[PDB]
Amino acid sequence: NQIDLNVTCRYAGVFHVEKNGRYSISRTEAADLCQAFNSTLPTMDQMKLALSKGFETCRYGFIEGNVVIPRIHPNAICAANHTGVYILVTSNTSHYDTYCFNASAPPEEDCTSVTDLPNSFDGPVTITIVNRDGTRYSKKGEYRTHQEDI
Ligand SMILES: Cc1cccc(N)c1N
Repeated sequence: NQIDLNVTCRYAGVFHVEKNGRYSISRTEAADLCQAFNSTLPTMDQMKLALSKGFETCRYGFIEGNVVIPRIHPNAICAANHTGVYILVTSNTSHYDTYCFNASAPPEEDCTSVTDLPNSFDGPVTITIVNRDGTRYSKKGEYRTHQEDI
């Protein structure tokens, strides 16, 4: 009973989380996941400031109200070569990654490891935070509050 959470550097507090390295987070699970990181889903204004500080990914993820990919460099296989905060308009499907915003993060780029899920609650799941440099932090707990997500 295990969940891996792949996390990025923070840029102005905003980071990206992938569950088990595949698109697999529902909108409800996204909110619970950010809450476990003592974070919230970013607003579009928070995401645009993060973008300005160097944040980009090649993955769709929830923010408050939309699913987006932040892009700095045009790449043909990421967001159809767009730059800026690219907003997903048309999809059949409901599961993506998530973005999260932690107000206590440094103001610009923070590429130190993420070390904890401070607001996870008691539970049976081994949850592992996986940083891009491979550093891992694990704890037993739970973060999902909706049955439909378990
Ligand atoms: C694939 C992957 C593994 C660990 C951390 C991150 N950010 C990513 N994208």
